[PDB]
Amino acid sequence: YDIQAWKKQCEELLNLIFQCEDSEPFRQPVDLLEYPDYRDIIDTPMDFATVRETLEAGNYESPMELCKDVRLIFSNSKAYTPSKRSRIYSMSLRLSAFFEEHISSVLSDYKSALRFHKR
Ligand SMILES: O=C(O)c1scc2c1OCCO2
Repeated sequence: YDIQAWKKQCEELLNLIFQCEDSEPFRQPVDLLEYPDYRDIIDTPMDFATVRETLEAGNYESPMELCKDVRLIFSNSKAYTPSKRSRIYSMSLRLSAFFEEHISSVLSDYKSALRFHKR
């Protein structure tokens, strides 16, 4: 029932993601010199360093907000990919499964703790 526990749990999950080779294309903002049409397809770029910095700045109020930004990294990869068999998109799918598998309990514990607070 710790309402604040999600933050360190998300920090640790981000550390695991950064160690994962599958996160390499997503660690920093997509290089617009390497992909000049990126902003023609993608309205809101997102990457893991931006997620970590937002968390560390105290700019997420809940793990659901962090989850929305991480999911945006994956949906941007899906929208930008020229193929569902592309290398970078395939890395995003594996990383998304890993993230969803690990974020589930963080969200559940947070929601449980908030419900206990409001009881
Ligand atoms: O070049 C590709 O196949 C892909 S698939 C997703 C991407 C990307 O390149 C830039 C980052 O997002």
